[PDB]
Amino acid sequence: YLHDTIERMEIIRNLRLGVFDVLVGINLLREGLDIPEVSLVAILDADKEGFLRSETSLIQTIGRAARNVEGKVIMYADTITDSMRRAIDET
DNA sequence: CATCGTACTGTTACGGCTCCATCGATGGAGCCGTAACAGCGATG
Repeated sequence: YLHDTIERMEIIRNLRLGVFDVLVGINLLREGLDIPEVSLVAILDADKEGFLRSETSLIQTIGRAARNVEGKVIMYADTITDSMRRAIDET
């Protein structure tokens, strides 16, 4: 779980070393937070409107899972929006 | 939450400078007391 960059690099190193298997963050847009071993990312309450749920933010979060050869992105939402439709079409 | 702005203020260690408190003895000479040394006449 992530609550500055000083702790960010330590958390990234711990995740790479296998000390932690999963990571949870309130704002998943900090620079350098991507990892090459991540193969699955989930979006929770994506249907709720918010800045972090915009089309550009969704594309940015989806692009983090492209590092893995078999990386995939899953979504947990019962509703769709125009921004979601555009993001899925582009992907 | 990251980014930006024409050499910043106040309080402590450490080395160098300066002022202030606090702290009988030995040899020479004179004197006294004691020990030591020198220094008529009559007869056979």
